Amino acid sequence: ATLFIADLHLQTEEPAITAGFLRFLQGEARQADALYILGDLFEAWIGDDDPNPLHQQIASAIKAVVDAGVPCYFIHGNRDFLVGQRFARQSGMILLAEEERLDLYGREVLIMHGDTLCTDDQGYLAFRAKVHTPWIQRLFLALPLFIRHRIAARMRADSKAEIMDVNPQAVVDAMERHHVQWLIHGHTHRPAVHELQANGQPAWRVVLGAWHSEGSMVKVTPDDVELIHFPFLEENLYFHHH
Ligand SMILES: CN(c1ccccc1C(=O)N1CCc2cc(S(=O)(=O)N3CCN(c4cc(C(F)(F)F)cc(Cl)n4)CC3)ccc21)S(C)(=O)=O
Ligand SMILES: [Mn+2]
Ligand SMILES: [Mn+2]
Repeated sequence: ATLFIADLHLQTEEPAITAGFLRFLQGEARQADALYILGDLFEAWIGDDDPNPLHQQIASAIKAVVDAGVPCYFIHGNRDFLVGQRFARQSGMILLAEEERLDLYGREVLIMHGDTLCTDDQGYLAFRAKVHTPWIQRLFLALPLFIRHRIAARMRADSKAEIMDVNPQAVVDAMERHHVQWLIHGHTHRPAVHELQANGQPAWRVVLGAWHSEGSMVKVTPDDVELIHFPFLEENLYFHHH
């Protein structure tokens, strides 16, 4: 089976999500043919030179899955678009493009974070265009770490002071551009399986969940497609009247 996750939004103030992700990497992921992380692995990223210990702890844990023989792949989210090749090397992950077409047991599947499908959020798309401009990334990454941390903290506060869903036509256009009947994405935090029509045939759009209270993954096998919700930790059973 091939596994997909997204929207973990890891951060040091949420240690329970980190613990659930480490348990996932130590168990379930080790049996996978491959693991794909479709963006928003981290709540924020200001560059690969950041000494945040959470970054090394996560890199080591992913690298152990890779060393155990499970290739791991990453598509950027809107939160963590600055993840680069230094972190790819540290973690053993392979960085992928904004859109990729995969062969999953004979089934053609498009994968992306999903924010580029949210063409009705013009203000998000304006932000995205700015922070994906190469000279703007190069300028930001040149700034001292402590300045970058101050900028990011301020920008997060400003944003906090509701993620828009995908545009249906943008979904059809992406699935027809790639001539696929299957699409897996995250970003909208609305886990679902949607049936639509693309390329003159039934088509499906599978959406991952955010890791709020529990984890979410999509498991693709040669036989089926599974959207799975599971607890972060091993909830031990323990023991009413008639
Ligand atoms: C869907 N969302 C959004 C909706 C509408 C608009 C935006 C978002 C969104 O995605 N936002 C907004 C807040 C924010 C902070 C981070 S960050 O903290 O990781 N970090 C990244 C690197 N970064 C700079 C800064 C600059 C410069 F200074 F030049 F401006 C350039 C460069 Cl190249 N990177 C500093 C901030 C990442 C993403 C987001 S929402 C609700 O927020 O989830
Ligand atoms: Mn997200
Ligand atoms: Mn997102």
